[PDB]
Amino acid sequence: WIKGVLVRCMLNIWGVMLFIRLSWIVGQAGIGLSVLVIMMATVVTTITGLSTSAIATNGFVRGGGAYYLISRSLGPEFGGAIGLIFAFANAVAVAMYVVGFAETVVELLKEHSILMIDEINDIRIIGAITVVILLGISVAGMEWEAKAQIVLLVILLLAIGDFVIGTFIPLESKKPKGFFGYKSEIFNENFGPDFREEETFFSVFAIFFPAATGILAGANISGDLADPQSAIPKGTLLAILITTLVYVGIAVSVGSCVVRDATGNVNDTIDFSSCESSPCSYLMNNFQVMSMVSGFTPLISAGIFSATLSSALASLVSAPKIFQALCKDNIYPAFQMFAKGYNNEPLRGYILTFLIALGFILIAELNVIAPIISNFFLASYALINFSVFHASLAKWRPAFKYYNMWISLLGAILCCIVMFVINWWAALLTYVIVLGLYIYVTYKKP
Amino acid sequence: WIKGVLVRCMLNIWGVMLFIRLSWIVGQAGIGLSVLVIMMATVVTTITGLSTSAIATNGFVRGGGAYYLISRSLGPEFGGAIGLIFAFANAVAVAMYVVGFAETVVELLKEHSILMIDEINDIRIIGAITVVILLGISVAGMEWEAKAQIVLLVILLLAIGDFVIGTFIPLESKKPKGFFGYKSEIFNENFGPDFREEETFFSVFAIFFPAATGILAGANISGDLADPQSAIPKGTLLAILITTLVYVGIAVSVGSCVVRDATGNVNDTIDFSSCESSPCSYLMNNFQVMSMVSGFTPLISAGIFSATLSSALASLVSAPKIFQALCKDNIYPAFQMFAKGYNNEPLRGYILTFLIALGFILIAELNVIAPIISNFFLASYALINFSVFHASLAKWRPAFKYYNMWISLLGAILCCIVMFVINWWAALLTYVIVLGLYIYVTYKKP
Ligand SMILES: CCCCCCCCCCCCCCCC(=O)O
Ligand SMILES: CCCCCCCCCCCCCCCC(=O)O
Ligand SMILES: CCCCCCCCCCCCCCCC(=O)O
Ligand SMILES: CCCCCCCCCCCCCCCC(=O)O
Repeated sequence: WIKGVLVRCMLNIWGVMLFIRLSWIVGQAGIGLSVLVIMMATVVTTITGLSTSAIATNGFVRGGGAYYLISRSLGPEFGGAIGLIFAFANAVAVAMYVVGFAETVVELLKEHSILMIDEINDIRIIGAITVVILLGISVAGMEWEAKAQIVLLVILLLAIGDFVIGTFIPLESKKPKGFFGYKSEIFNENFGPDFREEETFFSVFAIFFPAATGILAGANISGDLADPQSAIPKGTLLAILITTLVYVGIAVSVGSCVVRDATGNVNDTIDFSSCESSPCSYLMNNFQVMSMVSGFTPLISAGIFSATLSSALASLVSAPKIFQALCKDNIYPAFQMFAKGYNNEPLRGYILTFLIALGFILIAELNVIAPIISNFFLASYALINFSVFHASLAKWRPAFKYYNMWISLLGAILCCIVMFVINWWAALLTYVIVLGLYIYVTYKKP
Repeated sequence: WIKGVLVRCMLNIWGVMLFIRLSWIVGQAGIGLSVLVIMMATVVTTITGLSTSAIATNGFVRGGGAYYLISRSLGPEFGGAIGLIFAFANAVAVAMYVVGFAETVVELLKEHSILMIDEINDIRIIGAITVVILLGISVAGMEWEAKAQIVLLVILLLAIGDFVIGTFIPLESKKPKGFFGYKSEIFNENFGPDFREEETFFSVFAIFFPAATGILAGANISGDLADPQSAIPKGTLLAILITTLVYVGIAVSVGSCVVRDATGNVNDTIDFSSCESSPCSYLMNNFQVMSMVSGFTPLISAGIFSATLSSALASLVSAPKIFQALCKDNIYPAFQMFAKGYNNEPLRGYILTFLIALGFILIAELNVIAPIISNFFLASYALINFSVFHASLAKWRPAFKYYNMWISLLGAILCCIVMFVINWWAALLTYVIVLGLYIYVTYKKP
C-alpha cells in the first residue's frame, strides 16, 4: 500500500536541513543558484530512485528489506560493500540529526536566560542525553514507532502551513529582524550570491545534500508491506516529487521575503535595501548570521521536534538491522559477532551504532558533520547506480520500473565527480575501501 | 647480454632533469628534502622494476617487446589499458625532452646576442624544427641509432666527469655568480626549504619524477637480445642503482657549493652568506633564477645534446611500435587503422605521435609539461604494479625475479595517492579512463 511507504519516505527526507539551514543556504548562494542546488541534488537522487525501484521489481523476494533485495539480485560482491557503506552512513546520519536537534534547543534556551555550561559545550550534553533516550525507543517500543507516525507528520505539515500563512502577514514590529513582504527590491537583491568567508558552491551543496537522501527508507521494509513490487516504485518516486516541490517553494519564498545582514534596532530611512530601514555592513538578528527564521506562531519549535527526532529514529533502527543481515550472510568473517541478538532485535549492534553516533556527536558543529554525511550517502548511491549498470552489462531482469536503462551510469558518474569535488581525500579513501571490499569478496572460497 | 640492456636504460633515465632542472629542485626544497624526493621517486620505480622483471621471467616469449610480454602474461584486460597509457606517456615525453632541448638552446643564444622572434616564441620554432628532424632519424636511420650509442653515452659521462672535476677548482672570477667551494656556511644554509611563490613539496616532486622513469626501455626490446630472462632482471635493477647514486651525488654536491639568490657584480664584505660578498634580497645569475649552473669547460652544452636528444629519440621510436602491436591484437576496433605500415615500420603512427608531440610542444614551459608526464608515467606504473598483484590473487608463475611478492600492492598504492596529490582532477579523469577501458575489454565478444 502506498500510504505506508510514502509516509515513511516523505517523513525521512524532510529532516534537519529544512527549517534551520535552508535559509542559510538560500542566503549564501542566493535564489537563482540555490534552486540549482535543489535540482542537481534531486537529479542525483531520482536516478538512484529509478535504480532502487528497478532492483525491487525483478523477483518475489518478500523477506528482508534493502539488503535482502539488493544483494540477492546483484550478487554478494556489490551487496557486501553497499551493506557496509549504507549501514555506516545511517550510523553517522543519526549523529547529524541529533546535533541539529540540540543546536535548536540551546538556541531556544539562549532566550529566557538559560546557560548550562558554555555556548557549544551544552550541545554535547543535550546530544548525550538525546541518543540514550532514542535507544530506549529503539529497543523497547516498536509498536508506538510504526503506528502513530501520521500524527508525527501532520504536526510537520502544520509547521509548513503556518510558515506559509505567516509570511503573508505584515508583522510591523518584526521588520527590524529582516522580515518584509514580497517586494521586488528584495527579490532582485537576493538573486545573486554573496558567498561568505570560506563557503563556495559545492560547500553549500555538501551542506544541503542530506536534506534529499532518505529515499531508501521506503524500500527498507519489504517483509512488512503487502505487494512490494507495485508500492516501492511509486511511493519513492512520488515522495521526491512532493519534497522537491516543497524545497523550491520554501527557498524561493524565504529568499524573496527576508533581507540578508540586517540587525534589529530603532532605525529609519530619512542603496541596497531601498526601504524604510537602514543598517550597517560591519549583525545578530539577520538572515545569514542566525540559523532559525520564523514568520509567526512558534510551534515551528515543535515542527523541529517531529522533523529531527523522527528522521534520527528512522536512521537508528535502520543501521543495525541492515548490518545484522550483513553479518548473517557471513560475507565478512571478522564481523560475525554482530548477528546474535535478544524477536530478532540486535542489541550488540545498537552499542556499535551508539558509539559511532556518540563519536561523531561530540563535534558540535552541523556544518562540519553534514559533508561527511553527504560523502557516504553519495558513496552508497554511486554503488547502487553502478551495480545496476554492471548487472545490465554482465547478464537479473529489470521488468520496467519506468526507466531501467543504462542512463544509470550517468547517475553513477554524477555521484562520483561531485563526491570528489567535495573533499577529494575523503572520496579517494572511501573508493579504495569499496574496491578492497570488492576484491576481498570476489576472491574468497565459498 | 647486460651491456645492451643497461646502456639503453641508463641512457634513457639520464635525461633532461639532470643538468637544467636538478639545481632548481635542490634550490627550492633544499638538500635534506630533495634527497627524500630522490628516495621516494626511486622506491616508487624500484617496485615497478621488480614487477616488470617478474613479468619477463615466466615464459619464453621471445617475440615483441614490452607489450607482447605484459599482455600475454597478464591478459588483454590489463594489457590493452597499459598499451594505451604507456604509448601516450611516451608520446608526450618526447615533447618534454624537446622543450628541454630548446630552452637550453635559446638560453645559449641569449648569450652572444641572438634573438629570433621573442623570448619564448623561438622555443616553439626550435621545437618545431627539432621534431621534424627526429622523424627523419626515426623513419630512415635505424642502424645508426642502435649502434654507436656508447659514443652517445661516453660524452655524457664526460659531462658528469668535468662537472665534478670543475666544482673542486677555485674559479675566483666566478664567485659573483654564486660559485664557491664546500664550506659549512653554505651547506648549513641550503639544508632547509625556501619554497617559492607557488611551489610545494609535491610540486617539485612532479617536476622531478620524469628523471627516474624510462626503466621500461630495457625490457622494450626482447626480440633483439639473446636470453631475455637473465638480462632484464639485472640490467633494470642495476641502472636504477647507478642513476640514483648519481642523482644523490649531484644534488648534495651542487647544493653544498652554490648559494641561492646571489647576483653577479662588484661587491665586498667589509648574516646569511657570511662570506666575502654581499647581495640584496629583492637577481639574474643566482641559483634559483637561472636554470643552468656550470662549473667549467662548457661541453656541458654538448652534454645536453646527448642527454635530451637521445632520450627523446628513444621515446619517439617506442610509442608507435607499442601502439602498432596494440592495434594488431585488434582489442580496440576503432584504432584498426594504425597497424598498416611500410620492414614493419608504422609510418601512419609516426604522424599521430608527431601531432601529439607538436600539440604538447607549443606550450613552451617545461614546468607545465613535466606534471602531465609524471601523471601518465604513474598511471602506467600503477597498472603494472596492480596487474601483477591481480594475477598473484587470481591464479602465470613468477619464477623469482628476486622479489615478486604481494608487496607490489604497496607499490600500486604509492603510485595512486601520489598521483592524486599532484593535480587530483587529472588523476580522476585517467582512472575513469582506465576503468572504462577495463570494462569495455572484459565484456566484449571474442
Ligand atoms: C575513481 C574512479 C572509480 C573508482 C571505482 C571504485 C571501485 C569500483 C569497483 C568496480 C570494479 C568492477 C569492474 C568489473 C569487474 C569484472 O568484470 O569482474
Ligand atoms: C589501478 C589501481 C590502483 C589502486 C589500488 C586500490 C586498492 C586495492 C586494495 C586491494 C586489497 C585486496 C585484499 C585481498 C585480501 C585477500 O585476498 O585475503
Ligand atoms: C581510485 C581508486 C582506484 C581506481 C581503480 C581504477 C580501475 C583499475 C582496476 C579495475 C578493476 C579491477 C578489479 C578486479 C575484480 C575482478 O574482475 O575480479
Ligand atoms: C564506483 C562507481 C564509479 C563509476 C565510474 C565508472 C567509469 C565509467 C565506466 C564506463 C564503462 C563503459 C562500458 C562500455 C560497454 C560497451 O560499449 O560494450
